[PDB]
Amino acid sequence: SANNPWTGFQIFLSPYYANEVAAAAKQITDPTLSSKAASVANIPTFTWLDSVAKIPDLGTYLASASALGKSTGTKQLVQIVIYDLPDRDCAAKASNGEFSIANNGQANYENYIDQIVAQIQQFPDVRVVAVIEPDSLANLVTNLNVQKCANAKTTYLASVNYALTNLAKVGVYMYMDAGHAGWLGWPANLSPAAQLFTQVWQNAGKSPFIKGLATNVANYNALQAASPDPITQGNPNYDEIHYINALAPLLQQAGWDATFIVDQGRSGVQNIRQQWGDWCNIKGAGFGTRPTTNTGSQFIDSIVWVKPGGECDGTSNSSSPRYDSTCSLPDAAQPAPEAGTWFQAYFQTLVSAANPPL
Repeated sequence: SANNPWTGFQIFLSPYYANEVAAAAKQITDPTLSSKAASVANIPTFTWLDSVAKIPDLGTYLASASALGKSTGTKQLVQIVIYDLPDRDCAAKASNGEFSIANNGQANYENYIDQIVAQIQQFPDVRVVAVIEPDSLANLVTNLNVQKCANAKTTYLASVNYALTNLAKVGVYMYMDAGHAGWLGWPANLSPAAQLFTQVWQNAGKSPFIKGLATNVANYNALQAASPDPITQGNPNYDEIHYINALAPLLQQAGWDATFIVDQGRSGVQNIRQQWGDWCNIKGAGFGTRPTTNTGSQFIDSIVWVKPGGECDGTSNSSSPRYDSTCSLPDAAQPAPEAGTWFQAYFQTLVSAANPPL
């Protein structure tokens, strides 16, 4: 499109991920690898607003970015993930979301959005890009047979709508999560997905700030695969570029010339999964293509690092109340700590296996 949110801006580098990386690099014993690990702190990532407790961090990042831009003559851009739906991750065996539909989820989520908007409103000289609710709308395409998802459908739609509608009022550039090629990229899922995303875009007023869709968030697919990963058998859309090339025209026909961003933060190593759906701490993952607007596709505004590699996807401990058995599969690195906490051994391999090399 004409307006790529990133062009002409300096991305704000998460100091938190930076602090996680710095603490991680000092523990890596090979000197060459330690220095490569430390440099990961210079690679832009998304900040996950996975709870209300993270909202003051957003405020600090906006204010810090504003000052850094004035100190360097740059216009700054802060990258966030909106990730706090009631009954979050409805098809998972476990979720870490603090809100539940049964306990005023809709009002509580609205208040979470209101608090985020109230921060963003105070810093109009900083640009914000938001990924909207990973692991949400995609479930409403393929997983309505999951009763928790069927029962969450109206809440997911209403809450995502509230986020889009109100973040647009403060000029946030938004990409709704749209799964990945092995989820919504199956040819038969493309039209149901397009119908859902376009209804969501319509309900939120077709705001020009709703730029399009984010794919491969927290996943491991190639953007452009040299050859299909065996997990993809049966799906001609075996990588993200095939998925995006197929989905984009369906959105265009609806009047939404949507563009895309693609997570590649853990995509450096292909052919590491037993089954395509295995998502938790996949063993042997490497850091992938660094964020760039040089994407190779008319439809793609940026390659991004949405999930911050090194932060765990979930515990392998079956005694945890947050345990999802996906995190104990033969292709999941174990033992693994609780979701979001630092997984040092996993980070060190992400560095060692980075492709392109760091």
